[PDB]
Amino acid sequence: FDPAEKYKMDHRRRGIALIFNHERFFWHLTLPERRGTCADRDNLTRRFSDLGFEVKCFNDLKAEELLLKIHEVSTVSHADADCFVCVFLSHGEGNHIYAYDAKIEIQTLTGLFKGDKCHSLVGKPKIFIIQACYTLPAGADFLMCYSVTVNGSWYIQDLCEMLGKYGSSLEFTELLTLVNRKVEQRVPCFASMLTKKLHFFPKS
Amino acid sequence: FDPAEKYKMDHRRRGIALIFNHERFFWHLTLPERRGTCADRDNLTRRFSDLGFEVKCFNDLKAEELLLKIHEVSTVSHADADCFVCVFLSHGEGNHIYAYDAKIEIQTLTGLFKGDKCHSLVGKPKIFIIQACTLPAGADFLMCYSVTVNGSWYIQDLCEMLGKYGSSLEFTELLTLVNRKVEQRRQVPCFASMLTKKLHFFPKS
Repeated sequence: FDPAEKYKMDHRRRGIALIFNHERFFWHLTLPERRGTCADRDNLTRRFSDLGFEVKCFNDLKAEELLLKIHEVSTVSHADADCFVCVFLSHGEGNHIYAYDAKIEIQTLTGLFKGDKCHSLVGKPKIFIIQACYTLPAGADFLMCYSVTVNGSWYIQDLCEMLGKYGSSLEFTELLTLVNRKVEQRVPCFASMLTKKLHFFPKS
Repeated sequence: FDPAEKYKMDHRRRGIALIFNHERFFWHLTLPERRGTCADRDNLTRRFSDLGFEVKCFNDLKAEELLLKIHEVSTVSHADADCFVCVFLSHGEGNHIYAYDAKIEIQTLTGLFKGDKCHSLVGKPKIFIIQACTLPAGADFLMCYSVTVNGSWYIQDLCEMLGKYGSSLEFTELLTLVNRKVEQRRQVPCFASMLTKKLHFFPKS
């Protein structure tokens, strides 16, 4: 029973990094524009591509479209993939994220990737990064990263900076730990249901 | 800016490990007895002593006594201590823990150790382990959630890991093993970290 066991990260593909980016909102929600979220979006796009991810961004989806998209991604095959990354950059009321027109419960989004529902991701890391102005990991191998101006937000800037230097070498949670320190110096948080060490060594 | 930076762990003392152990409850709460929580309590007592902690156990405190105790511990000096550990073994409705007679919000308990309120713990790890049938209060907080007569799976497996690897491994990687151990049983626990540095318990001088 090896205390230095790492997740298997030598599949054909790294996997998908889903980015839902929300800048403006339906007028009757009365939510302020999120200035520099697009900078965050692009920054995350660079960093994650560099780590081998197929990055798919969507901007300002309405609830229906977002659920369609995420449900779709939950149902393609991840059998030849290492892991899955999903990012939300929007407003958040409670355990909800905002789409363009309405709230969605985070649990209903994350639950799409639990084992009973997404077989090809079983025993692989499922990483959610949630940057929102609450929800425990959906199950085994889930990692939730919470953040708790025109050039981006502190959390995404510092996460991306760390991904840039250390992403290819460090264990991912120790890298988040650095992000905690970085941000604090200028507090964010991760919650882990991971079962092994996670690294993003460059692929063959 | 060193990515391998560890917390300073060479103070005079390791620190206190507070254990609030709850087995029976006031009748009108209608909460079932927690069988084998005493086993858990004793198991945690061994492991934490072995790691250099001054362990103080309290059994079935009523809300007033619990608050008094924890507020007291939050107000002694930790200046010559490495860190602080506090364990709750009780029932939990929401972000509440149960004392003997009532609920208490976990935030009001953790909040006592935030920097603005407990100066001698600033920049030191504050670890809460909650085993109950809330996000970290601030920097350097680590929350461990478990989410029969010989103990619970979570405490057994956490204690077994503390015993083998506690003196050696980085504490979060140790918790990760506990996630794997508990998962193997034929539930999935969790930790949430606001730690800023690597945490080790290496035997003290």
